[PDB]
Amino acid sequence: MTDYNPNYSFAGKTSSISDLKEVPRKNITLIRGLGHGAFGEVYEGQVSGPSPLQVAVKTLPEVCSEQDELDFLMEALIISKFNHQNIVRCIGVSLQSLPRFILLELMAGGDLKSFLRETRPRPSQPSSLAMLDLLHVARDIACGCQYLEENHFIHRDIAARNCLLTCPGPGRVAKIGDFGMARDIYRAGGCAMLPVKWMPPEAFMEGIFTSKTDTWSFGVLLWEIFSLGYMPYPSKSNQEVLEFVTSGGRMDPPKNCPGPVYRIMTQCWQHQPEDRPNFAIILERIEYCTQDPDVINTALPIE
Ligand SMILES: Cc1cc(-c2cc(NC(=O)c3ccc(CN4CCN(C)CC4)cc3)[nH]n2)ccc1N
Repeated sequence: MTDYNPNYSFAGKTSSISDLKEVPRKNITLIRGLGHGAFGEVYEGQVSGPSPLQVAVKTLPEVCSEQDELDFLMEALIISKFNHQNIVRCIGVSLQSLPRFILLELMAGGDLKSFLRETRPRPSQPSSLAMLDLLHVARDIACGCQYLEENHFIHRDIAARNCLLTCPGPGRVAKIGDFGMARDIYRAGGCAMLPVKWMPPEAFMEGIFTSKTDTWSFGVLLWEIFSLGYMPYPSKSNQEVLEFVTSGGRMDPPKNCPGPVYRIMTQCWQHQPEDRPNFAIILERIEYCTQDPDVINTALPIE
């Protein structure tokens, strides 16, 4: 990490490893493993100087290559330089002890896909979620995407699995947490691991990426949200989706999805990038849906 010592640039400023805030290892205590390993080897932790700071701790297995090490460092740099409420904060790092740690804002609600799946309405918990909850999650992530767009950062992998919630209950805030794809790109894995079902046509055809490619992905995220955590294009394979979407195919509305919300999805999925909304427009249309009583009084389906 010191032998290659990569620099990272965001918003015109250049940073290096030496700019990360090193937290002494003795101040860090691991409490428990977290989640099913979506975001990697992640633990709930405590940082103290009492009233200790609660954190997520991402670890780097010591049995990783020197390039995994570099990926890890770059991931830390990227997330440390963001400054927005809908992007997970980086508390600091602990790189001078092994295994290496990145310290992250603790998102007690877990990842958005799992949350949607586990908090689906069911006969026992009839009103676990409401349409307004979903629109608020959508707004939250759109707000983070707008921040990235304004700072000319293309995320390349906007998807529910890469978003997290602060807490499970009312008052939850959704945030973008994973930046691995953008990391891999900034440092450039294989064809079968690409997020095909979240990618626009010109991503395949020409490999051209812009903020309008995040707009497309956000449309798919909206479908994930309002379907309550379903896999996009259910029962289609990656190559089937690639051929479907290229030929103009689009997903049907999620069950009970209000028309005004589905129309945001279809606008996000315009074949021509220039016909897709930027995230300021997406935010406007989400807000409009939020104001519409017929939208927010639509009942979600029961599982
Ligand atoms: C690498 C990385 C990790 C994180 C991160 C992860 C967490 N949190 C959890 O992984 C978690 C999982 C599962 C639960 C448990 N469930 C139980 C019931 N659920 C309905 C909700 C939460 C809680 C937290 N906070 N921050 C953020 C950014 C980055 N780059």
